Amino acid sequence: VPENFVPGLDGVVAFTTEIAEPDKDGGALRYRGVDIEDLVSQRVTFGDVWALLVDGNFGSGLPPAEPFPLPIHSGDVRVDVQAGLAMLAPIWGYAPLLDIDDATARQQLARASVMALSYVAQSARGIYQPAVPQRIIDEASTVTARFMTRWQGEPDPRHIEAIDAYWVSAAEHGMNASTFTARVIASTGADVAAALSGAIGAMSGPLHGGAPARVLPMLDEVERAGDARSVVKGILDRGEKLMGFGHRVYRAEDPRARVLRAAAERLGAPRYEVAVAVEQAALSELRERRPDRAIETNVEFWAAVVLDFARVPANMMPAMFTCGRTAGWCAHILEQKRLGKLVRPSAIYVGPGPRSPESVDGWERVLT
Amino acid sequence: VPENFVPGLDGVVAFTTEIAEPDKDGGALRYRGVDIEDLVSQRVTFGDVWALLVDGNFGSGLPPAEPFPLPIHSGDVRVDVQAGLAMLAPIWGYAPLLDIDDATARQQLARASVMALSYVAQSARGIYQPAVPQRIIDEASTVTARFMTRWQGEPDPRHIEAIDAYWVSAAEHGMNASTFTARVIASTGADVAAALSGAIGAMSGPLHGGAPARVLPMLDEVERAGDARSVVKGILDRGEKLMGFGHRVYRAEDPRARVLRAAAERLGAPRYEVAVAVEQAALSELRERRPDRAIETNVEFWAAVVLDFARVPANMMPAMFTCGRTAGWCAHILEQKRLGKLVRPSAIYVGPGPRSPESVDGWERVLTTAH
Repeated sequence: VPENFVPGLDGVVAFTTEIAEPDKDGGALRYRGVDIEDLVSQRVTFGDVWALLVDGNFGSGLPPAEPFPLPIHSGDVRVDVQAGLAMLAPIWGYAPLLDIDDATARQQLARASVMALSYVAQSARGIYQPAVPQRIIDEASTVTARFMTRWQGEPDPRHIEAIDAYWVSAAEHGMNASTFTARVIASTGADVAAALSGAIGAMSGPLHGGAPARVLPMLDEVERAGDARSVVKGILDRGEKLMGFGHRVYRAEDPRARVLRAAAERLGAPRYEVAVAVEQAALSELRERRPDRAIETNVEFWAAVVLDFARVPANMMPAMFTCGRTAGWCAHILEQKRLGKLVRPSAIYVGPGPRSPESVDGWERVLT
Repeated sequence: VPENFVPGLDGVVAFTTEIAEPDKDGGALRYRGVDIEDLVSQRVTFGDVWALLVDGNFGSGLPPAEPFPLPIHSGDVRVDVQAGLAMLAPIWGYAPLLDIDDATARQQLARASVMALSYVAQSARGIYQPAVPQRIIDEASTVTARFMTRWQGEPDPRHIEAIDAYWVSAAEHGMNASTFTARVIASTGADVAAALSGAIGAMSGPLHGGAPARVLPMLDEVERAGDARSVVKGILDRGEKLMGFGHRVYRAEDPRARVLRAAAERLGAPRYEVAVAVEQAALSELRERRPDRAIETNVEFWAAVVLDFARVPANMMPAMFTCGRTAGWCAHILEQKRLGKLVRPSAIYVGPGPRSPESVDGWERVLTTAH
């Protein structure tokens, strides 16, 4: 037993990556050395950012999704895509990562990744309404535009811009619980379909983080009252928790939160005026009751505003975060494939010592 | 900014566990301090050993499976159960692990674990054959007996004992890759359905280990030829590698392999004599060619013989190992829930430095909109 053993691999370095660098001490996020704020400002679509993270160079984009309607209908969009991806291996003949070269692995990843987006659009649209015809979908020119058309039918072009802004900013942010899970499964040599399915499972956790905040009810109280300061004061005074704000992640303002806020004003989001007022009031009050800590806006606050601007429901937002994070997942799965090392930590036994089966409680309730 | 880095968390202590002790130096395996070789010797069914690992005591064994026919037919038995388990949460209303007490999580794990057995039995039986009536299944007593009845229709009692031997010996063997995957997903607060589904995905990997070895073609040849030593010699000479024999896992013979060989002989498996003959020939020839290495019989070798004796096909064997490991997964998922600590390591960036998009190879091929 190591003294002062810290569980959870907290701070332990497991991997070395060339994919992306969250420079928290410098307040910037770079994909293969390219700042995400440059990518969004020059309007690089999510399809190409997927290539940059996975391949390392601008080039072979994310292929158009192929006609394959969703076979899973559970009412939970996370469950539908997680179970749907796992079933792609037998039908598409996905060999284990141990038996394929890097070129095949990438194409399998690109095929399954864009198929995951198609599932989420179908699940969001629901089964109580006919699907969008393929001829209509083919009129779209980008992967993000295809997702909006498959889901909404006649999407607003501004909403398509907002989804690209969100998906690029959420594509890859270092070692997560989900990204770690994807690499652990891939380290076992399993096919890419199972690795992506497991990553979605870890993504569904409340403690994983990065999921858009439940701030829409808060943005309605300010809409009714018309005074952001009083609503923020009330929640704190009444003993409730203020949502979308907390301790800083970067050294300062999160770059993703900055670009998402800039995306809201640039696209004329109706909630933008209220959202800024809530943000100013929430920070003035929170920094006043504890002026010694550093308190900055959570990226999840502006993620909720931008997704809501694109008609994304509250129960669909976690799927949207999963859709963008497929870029980081596939890149890390491919990098883990080249590493060729299995992840196998160790545990230290602190349980009971040797004992006969009869000495254990409840032995008389066992037969044979 | 690295050091003499050893990637892969090799030997790094991540958790402390009270569940089971893989005593590799001592050459024994113990569930909650109870030797597996004592559990099998007294014929404790898989349901009670599931209770021992999760609970810590032999009370409140594994409940009977409820009628719920498999909705997933993909052609891969692993895929059917991995996708089927994940679909259980919306219909059964499983809340996330963060929002339930320990008593509920134990019940949800037991309900889903026995359902995973039901899926594997149904998927193995196949869609080209009417399902076994529930009243026929109800005539069984143990959980293992129900699994064989739901699959085979009229199972042989010896085959049922062969599975209780295998499932107990493969229920828990420490912090393997799949158990680690289950604990990581559970630490995020996700519901037990997703944690079990993720564990099966990591199980499917060829490098996870424990998947029963493909020794059946080799055991077929020795039966035809009758010269076990020659067949072993022939396989090595022409560049192939023998199946089920490699580097040692423990200091010496694996007790899991020992009890499986003992079970194969106790139940009169038709392949036992041919398997012992091959094992003796394999060890003799392998240790002569590499005297400086410790070669031991893999547990996968005798696992394949025992599963084959119980009429388990080759492509069903990886699913059978998944069925047994649900005991260890559920115990570790429950232990992780009480720990209440997210698992998140870190990484060191060694990639390219800051650069503009125009300086990236292939920028000329990115189409961008601009109003």
